[PDB]
Amino acid sequence: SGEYPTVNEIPVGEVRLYQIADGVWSHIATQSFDGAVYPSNGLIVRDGDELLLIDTAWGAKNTAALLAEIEKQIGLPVTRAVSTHFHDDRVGGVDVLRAAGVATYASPSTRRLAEAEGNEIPTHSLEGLSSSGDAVRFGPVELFYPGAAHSTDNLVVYVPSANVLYGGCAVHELSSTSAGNVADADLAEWPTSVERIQKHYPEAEVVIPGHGLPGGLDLLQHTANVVKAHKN
Ligand SMILES: C[C@H](NC(=O)c1ccc(CN)cc1)c1cccc2c(-c3ccc(CN4CCOCC4)nc3)c(C(=O)O)[nH]c12
Ligand SMILES: [Zn+2]
Ligand SMILES: [Zn+2]
Repeated sequence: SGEYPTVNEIPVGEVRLYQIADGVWSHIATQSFDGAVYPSNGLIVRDGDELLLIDTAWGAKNTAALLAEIEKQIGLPVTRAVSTHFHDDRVGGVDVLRAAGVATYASPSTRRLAEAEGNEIPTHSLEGLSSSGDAVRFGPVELFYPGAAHSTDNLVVYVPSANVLYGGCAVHELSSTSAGNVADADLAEWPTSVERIQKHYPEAEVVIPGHGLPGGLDLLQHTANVVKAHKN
């Protein structure tokens, strides 16, 4: 009923959208992994009379449900998608998207890692993002590679029209107490990567984590803090 939707409020298989700003929504879905249930966020950005999608809804059937929810609530076609790292909460559902006419994109790093892991593989490579601090335009967003954090390939997305920073899994929600799933992470570089984000997007008004509740710029410092303390 208007609050940001949380894990116990979304059955697995259903997707909710949340209006962030004019022409910007998050998408929220839930999935089982290793016997526990988790929420996950992505982004939708209006691109004229089309939509740009950031990240799948974590699975084939969740992603089909995402497309249906978008048609119900927004009614414009998703034409392109970007996956912000190689994990299943970002690429699982890419095959569904491709079969629905969506052109799927990711960095070459992400594509390699997805292929090696046996995850779904976006079709098109995003060049120009291989060095930390790199940025490229993609429709109504800027894609930014901050350096290794949650994963070596993680990208962040900025919506300049709305000052919305989508951190993906490199950014945690304020209630976080732990670095999350860190098997592919670089705990030593993660604070430095977050500091790059802080420096590059000082006007961000909304910060959206990969999982959990959006907030403001404090999510960035909080993330750095949690990661440093976890490593320690
Ligand atoms: C899809 C993704 N696969 C991986 O990561 C992965 C998988 C395999 C390998 C090595 N082959 C390496 C990495 C993933 C799965 C499950 C939970 C997560 C989480 C996550 C997010 C938040 C929390 C904190 N909650 C815990 C319970 O209650 C309160 C808060 N825990 C885990 C993330 C993420 O941190 O981005 N990704 C996940
Ligand atoms: Zn991940
Ligand atoms: Zn994640």
